[PDB]
Amino acid sequence: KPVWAPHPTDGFQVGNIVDIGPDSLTIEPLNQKGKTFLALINQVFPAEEDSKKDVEDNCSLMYLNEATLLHNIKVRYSKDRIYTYVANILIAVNPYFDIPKIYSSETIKSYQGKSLGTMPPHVFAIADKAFRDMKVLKLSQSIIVSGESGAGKTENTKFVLRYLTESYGTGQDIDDRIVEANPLLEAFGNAKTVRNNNSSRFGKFVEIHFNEKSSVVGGFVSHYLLEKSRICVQGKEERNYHIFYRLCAGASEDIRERLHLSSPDNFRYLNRGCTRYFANKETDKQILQNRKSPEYLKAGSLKDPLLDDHGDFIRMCTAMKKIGLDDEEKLDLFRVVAGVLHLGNIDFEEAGSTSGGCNLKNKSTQALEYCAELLGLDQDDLRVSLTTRVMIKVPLKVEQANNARDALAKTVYSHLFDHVVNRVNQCFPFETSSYFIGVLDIAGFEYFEHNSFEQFCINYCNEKLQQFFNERILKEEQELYQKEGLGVNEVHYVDNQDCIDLIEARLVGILDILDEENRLPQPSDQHFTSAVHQKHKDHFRLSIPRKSKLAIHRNIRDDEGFIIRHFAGAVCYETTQFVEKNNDALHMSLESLICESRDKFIRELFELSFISVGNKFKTQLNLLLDKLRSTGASFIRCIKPNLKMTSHHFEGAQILSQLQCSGMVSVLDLMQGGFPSRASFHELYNMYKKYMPDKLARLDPRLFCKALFKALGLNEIDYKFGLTKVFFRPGKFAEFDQIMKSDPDHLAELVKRVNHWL
Ligand SMILES: Nc1ncnc2c1ncn2[C@@H]1O[C@H](COP(=O)(O)OP(=O)(O)O)[C@@H](O)[C@H]1O
Ligand SMILES: [Mg+2]
Repeated sequence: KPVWAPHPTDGFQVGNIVDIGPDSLTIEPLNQKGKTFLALINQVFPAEEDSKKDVEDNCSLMYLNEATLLHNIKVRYSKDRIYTYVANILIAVNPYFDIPKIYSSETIKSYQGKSLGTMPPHVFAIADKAFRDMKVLKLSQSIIVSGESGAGKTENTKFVLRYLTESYGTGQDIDDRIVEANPLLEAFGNAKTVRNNNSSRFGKFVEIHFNEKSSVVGGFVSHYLLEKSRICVQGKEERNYHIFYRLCAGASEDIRERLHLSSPDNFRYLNRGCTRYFANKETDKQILQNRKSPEYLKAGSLKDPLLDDHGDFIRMCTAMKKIGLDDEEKLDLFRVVAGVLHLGNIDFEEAGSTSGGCNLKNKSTQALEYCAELLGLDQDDLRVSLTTRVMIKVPLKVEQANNARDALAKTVYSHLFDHVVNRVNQCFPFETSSYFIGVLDIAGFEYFEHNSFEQFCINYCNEKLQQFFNERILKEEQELYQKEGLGVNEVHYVDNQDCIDLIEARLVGILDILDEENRLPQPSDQHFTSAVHQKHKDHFRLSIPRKSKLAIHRNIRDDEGFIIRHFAGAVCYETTQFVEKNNDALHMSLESLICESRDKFIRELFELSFISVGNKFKTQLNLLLDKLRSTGASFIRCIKPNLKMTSHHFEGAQILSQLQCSGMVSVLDLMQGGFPSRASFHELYNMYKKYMPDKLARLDPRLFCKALFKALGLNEIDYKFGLTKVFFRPGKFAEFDQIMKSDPDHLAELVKRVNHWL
């Protein structure tokens, strides 16, 4: 018989055991005879007999192991079937292309009210089960989309939101408003990175709120830590926020004239990264030459199946129009973006023998004049504010004034993003709700050749939502089966709590130590990294940069960084700028300048000075987890198929790692013997009690239940009685749902089914 043995690029490979050794097992690869390779007994797994067949729920496999899970997903993906279940947990593999019809209004309809497994695996099925559960259990529900940057969490978040609003959303205006919020938030909070062209530089929790009649009454979006660094500088293969690029590419000649824009290369805050636009043959025609940078003219447009800076400019303006933003609201946003750009251009030169600190360069006068009109400020008030920091006024050197000009741009932009999120929430408000369905789209786990505070926070976040997973799915589920007395085989796992204890320990964790450094008279990123390593050498999720597998990082000094061996893989961090990046506060000179601005819109944005970024984020996430622990949790596991952003290119070994890190290999072991559907046999009996005859009344609840299942052709293997509740095996969700249907015409109809059974 043929088995699954390891392969370096495919993850696994087919062949049969030809010989047994003390340490290992000699395997001969299938297709070609004679040639052999050796693999360990533990590294060898049984395969399915039918290699061509695919299953919708991995729990239906003959052999439930990491090699059979990978193969099922692989086959499904080749046939363009990106969704697969592991009981009620959905695995989504990024197609990197538009699969026709699978997100159509026809498909949306086909999924409505259908039980899990009575339709193919789909995000819609996860969204509908979460709606059924809300309506039935009278308990608010949470949808958690996980995966690394490029996995497909943002697209899947959007798919679910489109399903819910189209399905259970009135038919009125509010329904589409929740949908048109994402392209607006993506304009300001999404940017081209190397892992993803449409990367989410912020985390979000979108709640769809319902009344007791289970009809949408509005929504609420929560946002988490928009990347401030990206506003000023980027790397040649990455860009600033999409808004800058859509505006430069698609603005009417009047807007270009009014905002004083030109090709991205003229702007400091853009020209360090990519100055190329997302376009095709058609759209590249629609962008005027006075917007095209030399890089664009020499190398061409950036290619993307979904992104298009021109087509997305009109599409965002149309989203603003559909959510109630008038032409004034629109321009005010544009003036701030433009103001931020011109602000960036402002350059300084050493004064020495005049003021002491520095002045503004002679060719920075245009930038200053333009920046002032857009931000409703006096040019000199601005000129003073950037060159002299009062602390009794004090002058600033060239480097210090550069830091000042960037700090103000960052705050101004962030405040515009907080305004957009707010204005978005204002387009779908409500006085009160009963239950909600919230979708969690964090910023996915990322790492590059150079990793600072940004990555440390994004990954600390990814750590937290993975801790919620271990809790809900493995710790609590096994605890239930145990408390009820089912004797399901215990599954031990690689817990990610130690990593979190390392970061957020009150007074002695990385975050509270970093805070202490900011609070010192002369802070240091070197002194910071020292105290981190000195408290107290030992910890499994921490190592000095020279201990990295990648050559690149082995040149980093002990005090210059640290590696964090995360759940999703190890990431070496360069601790430079950590202290600075941990200060959310803005000097009061710049704070007062922008607050006392002759422009209402700018004033309205703004409603030792130190504010911890890290601990503000700890607080933010801890509120979210409380919100999350109160709801019923549903999980979507997005998988990135390759690192080349291509379709029909399944990297086996790469996906296998993702299946292992997400703990889906662990879940698969527990679902092999777990019962995902369950109900109290007394509450179930009491629900039917009003319509059952004396004969059925005299019987103990367990016996009526046993008879009702034995009427709906269930099997002794399918269900199992606990101490208080009845439990149901995977692939029996359809059955479980009808058994649980609280509708009196169904309940009484089922008593008749039972009566004839005897
Ligand atoms: N289900 C999908 N269907 C089509 N394209 C997808 C899908 N999921 C992801 N993509 C592609 O991958 C890109 C990035 O996916 P995204 O949703 O932004 O992932 P994440 O937020 O997890 O990094 C999208 O712009 C799109 O081109
Ligand atoms: Mg995203």
